[PDB]
Amino acid sequence: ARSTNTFNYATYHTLDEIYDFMDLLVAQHPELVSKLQIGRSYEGRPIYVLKFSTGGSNRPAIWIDLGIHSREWITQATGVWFAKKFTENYGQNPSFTAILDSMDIFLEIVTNPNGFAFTHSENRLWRKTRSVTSSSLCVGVDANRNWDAGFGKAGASSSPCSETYHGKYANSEVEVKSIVDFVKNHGNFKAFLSIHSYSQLLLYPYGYTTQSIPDKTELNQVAKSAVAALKSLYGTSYKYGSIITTIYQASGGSIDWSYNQGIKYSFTFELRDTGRYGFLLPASQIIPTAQETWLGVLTIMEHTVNN
Ligand SMILES: CC(C)[C@H](NC(=O)[C@H](Cc1ccccc1)NC(=O)OCc1ccccc1)P(=O)(O)O[C@@H](Cc1ccccc1)C(=O)O
Ligand SMILES: [Zn+2]
Repeated sequence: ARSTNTFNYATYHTLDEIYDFMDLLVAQHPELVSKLQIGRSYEGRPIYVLKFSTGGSNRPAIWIDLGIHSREWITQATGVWFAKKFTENYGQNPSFTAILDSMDIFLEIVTNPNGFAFTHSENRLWRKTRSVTSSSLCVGVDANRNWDAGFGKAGASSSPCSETYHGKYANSEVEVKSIVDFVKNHGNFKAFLSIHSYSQLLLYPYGYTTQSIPDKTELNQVAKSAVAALKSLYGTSYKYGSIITTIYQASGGSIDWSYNQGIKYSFTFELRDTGRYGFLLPASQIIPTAQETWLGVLTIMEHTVNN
């Protein structure tokens, strides 16, 4: 913590700790990474995105966000390891070097900071944002039911008290609108990855309809390859397939929106485990989870570079 080299990647961190880490990675790798503020949360916290870039102007780009659901702590812990990994492998890893020599990567480690801080202070199992519905005593909106793709349809709830409550209208949550404005404005995103836990699944569109996506054949083959690369390290098994078919029906999910904006490689990872620890995954599993997930993410980015 006097350098990202001495930061402890094998434990779970607080919001102050992860925000300070982003400042330190940018100070140590000024030619590769920068910190962008893309918005403010409902209670006033900055929403930051790390940009990894070799140069250029508006290059094709890859989006990755983690922590949209705050109790899924392995996802923010995996994102901190990804960020260091990126600065360790550029130059060393030949395909990763080749991706970053043609494209940029945007990494949002804490997509829901109010929920995150709330999981450290009052409820470890908090999922939603902290929007206050003054109609109810129930707080927050499920930010992964707030996107404008099948919004309001089966797979989300109209009660503010539901864990799956969609909000009063699409993009009502500022932490969803912040991504939406930034991605649309950028205009050159090629892949959109949103990481969750748990279940060990690789998911692609759609969640709000049983109809197949036009590109189902291609995405199924990328998912198949990505899941094989991941299992190569420690034998971890993943299942993959469309959201509605593989976990359950869900409307207003971010991957369905991005795919409908024309971003073809739209995938959600559900990380470890399959329920034995669930959201409370032991810290001794952070680095093995991050390492095998990298192999899965790298496979998809390779495919995106190549076509
Ligand atoms: C446990 C894991 C499946 C996470 N889900 C959750 O945390 C859910 C939320 C919920 C509550 C009530 C009713 C329905 C759903 N709650 C929950 O308790 O999960 C139980 C469960 C696990 C496995 C299978 C089936 C059910 P996750 O948030 O990662 O799942 C994604 C799936 C998804 C990804 C991408 C797009 C849409 C949906 C999501 O629900 O937003
Ligand atoms: Zn989730």
